[PDB]
Amino acid sequence: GGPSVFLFPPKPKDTLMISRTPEVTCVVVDVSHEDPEVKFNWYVDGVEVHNAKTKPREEQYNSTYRVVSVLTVLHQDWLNGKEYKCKVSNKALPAPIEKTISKAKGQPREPQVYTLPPSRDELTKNQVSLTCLVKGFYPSDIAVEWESNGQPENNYKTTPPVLDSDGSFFLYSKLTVDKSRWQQGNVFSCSVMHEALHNHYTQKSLSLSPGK
Amino acid sequence: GPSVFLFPPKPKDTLMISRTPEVTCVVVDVSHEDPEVKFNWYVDGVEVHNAKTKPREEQYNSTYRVVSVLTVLHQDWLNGKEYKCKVSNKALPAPIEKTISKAKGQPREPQVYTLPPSRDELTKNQVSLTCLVKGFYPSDIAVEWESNGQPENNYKTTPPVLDSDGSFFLYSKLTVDKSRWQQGNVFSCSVMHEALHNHYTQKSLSLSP
Ligand SMILES: *[C@@H]1O[C@H](CO)[C@@H](O[C@@H]2O[C@H](CO)[C@@H](O[C@H]3O[C@H](CO[C@H]4O[C@H](CO)[C@@H](O)[C@H](O)[C@@H]4O[C@@H]4O[C@H](CO)[C@@H](O[C@@H]5O[C@H](CO)[C@H](O)[C@H](O)[C@H]5O)[C@H](O)[C@H]4NC(C)=O)[C@@H](O)[C@H](O[C@H]4O[C@H](CO)[C@@H](O)[C@H](O)[C@@H]4O[C@@H]4O[C@H](CO)[C@@H](O)[C@H](O)[C@H]4NC(C)=O)[C@@H]3O)[C@H](O)[C@H]2NC(C)=O)[C@H](O)[C@H]1NC(C)=O
Ligand SMILES: *[C@@H]1O[C@H](CO)[C@@H](O[C@@H]2O[C@H](CO)[C@@H](O[C@H]3O[C@H](CO[C@H]4O[C@H](CO)[C@@H](O)[C@H](O)[C@@H]4O[C@@H]4O[C@H](CO)[C@@H](O[C@@H]5O[C@H](CO)[C@H](O)[C@H](O)[C@H]5O)[C@H](O)[C@H]4NC(C)=O)[C@@H](O)[C@H](O[C@H]4O[C@H](CO)[C@@H](O)[C@H](O)[C@@H]4O[C@@H]4O[C@H](CO)[C@@H](O)[C@H](O)[C@H]4NC(C)=O)[C@@H]3O)[C@H](O)[C@H]2NC(C)=O)[C@H](O)[C@H]1NC(C)=O
Repeated sequence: GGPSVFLFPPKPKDTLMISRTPEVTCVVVDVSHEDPEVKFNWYVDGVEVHNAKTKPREEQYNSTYRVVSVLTVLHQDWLNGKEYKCKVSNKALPAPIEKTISKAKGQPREPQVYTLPPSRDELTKNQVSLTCLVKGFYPSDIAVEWESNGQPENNYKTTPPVLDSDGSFFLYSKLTVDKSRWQQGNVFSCSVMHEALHNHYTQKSLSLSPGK
Repeated sequence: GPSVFLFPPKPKDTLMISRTPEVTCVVVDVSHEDPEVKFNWYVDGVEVHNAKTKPREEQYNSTYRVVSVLTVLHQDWLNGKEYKCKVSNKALPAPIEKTISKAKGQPREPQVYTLPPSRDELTKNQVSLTCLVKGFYPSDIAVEWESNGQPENNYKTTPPVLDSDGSFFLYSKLTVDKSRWQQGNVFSCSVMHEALHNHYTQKSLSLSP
């Protein structure tokens, strides 16, 4: 029966930018009225820390309690693969639940970023597919965005990372634009940001340039 | 009850008359003290049991992993029919529920575009051939690559993503020693989907000057 705990890593973007603030979030659900008290203990690489901001108990519609705890994580700590452990106690369980999260273990590998123009058979349609291929990155955490003329193209989709045959990861992003917008010869760019990239950021762009 | 799981057939099994599509009922966390599990199967309500309840198996922890399997008609599954697996275990409360069927809605036909590696990838000893498959519904799909009617092995295919029109897409990526691409060898993306004339289309890709 009883309470369950879930531990959530930061957003890859948060991790990779000095500006942003990465957080690790430990959430408890199914906390009865009979024993509503929950204690959190946090550990970084096995050693307790006490800077974690813990929200007041929010009652839920199944009459079950739910309490969140948020540890602010130093960027470089995450990127050096520090281990974050949430330890949850409730007088409703034999032993206090433990969860541990980190960046995945391995050597980082740098993203290769290629753009692919739409297929020839695709010109016949009203909308076109602009492809962004990102291969050979590790670990899998990553963000992918499209823009044109300094402004975000918000009509794209990105697949999850996929475990390649050589242990690394690949993925694809597909921006769909009104075919006319490609005709005009616009410039479209696929911004990618990952730990193994210089400045944690690269961008490549694409357009139609026939003749040579 | 201990966790119970229903599973569809694979896209491919369901798309060729020759194959044998099966629905699966994996029952986890069955314990030594009370195991003698019943399974019963119903399609669109009705009693059937042409199902073969696989002989048991244990696992890593103190737990058994047990399974049943039922063979299925290609049309029945393509026609939406629900498949339910009631799983009688008198260790805990009552019968168990799990329905599954195919996703509902007008099957849409996949568009298939082969893309070639970018110039930039050409300064490497292996290249990437891209196969875009978009606009398809439902997401049950199967993708393969080949050359000279012999099958290419070094490719991986991404899962399908909900595109913004409620259709799906995916990409499949074939990896070849850049020497082969030079030759001009033809490479084939083969997509199998219910909304396809004959459940199969194939697009070709080669070095065009
Ligand atoms: C009573 O009512 C309440 C609520 O109404 C019920 O609570 C629910 O209980 C469920 C358990 O039965 C919970 O389980 C699922 O939860 C997670 C997914 O939770 C996230 O996503 C859902 C939407 O899908 C959201 O609703 C949640 O709020 C969670 O959202 C994320 O929250 C994070 C922190 O808030 C967000 O982080 C942000 O990002 C910032 C970046 O810096 C910053 O860090 C902050 O973190 C924050 O800003 C994050 O972005 C949110 N994401 C989204 C998309 O919104 C799900 O993972 C669980 O699945 C796991 O566990 C099951 C087992 O139960 C596994 O089968 C499953 O596959 C997976 O576990 C896998 O296996 C192992 C070990 O288990 C792991 O090591 C693997 O990694 C793991 N993953 C795999 C295999 O893929 C689970 O299904 C549900 O969250 C609860 N809801 C709420 C609101 O809390 C309660 O159950 C009810 N009880 C009853 C009896 O009725
Ligand atoms: C002791 O150790 C053992 C061994 O480790 C533990 O066993 C584990 O038991 C778990 C029960 O808790 C199992 O559940 C998890 O996994 C299922 C998915 O199952 C597949 O996934 C993994 C691969 O990652 C495999 O290990 C499994 O075996 C399953 O493999 C697929 O199953 C089929 C087998 O028949 C294959 O297809 C068949 O193939 C045939 C030919 O080969 C033929 O073609 C057939 O036609 C075809 O069917 C298929 O190919 C297999 N392989 C792959 C790679 O796919 C997962 O669904 C569970 O999570 C879901 O449900 C939980 C509820 O507990 C939710 O929390 C969670 O969110 C999640 O989704 C939600 O579930 C609800 C239902 O509750 C749905 O209605 C919702 O829609 C859904 N949400 C959303 C948003 O969609 C769960 O994660 C697990 O399989 C076992 N693990 C292992 C390693 O074996 C055991 O736990 C241990 N015991 C104890 C006490 O600790």
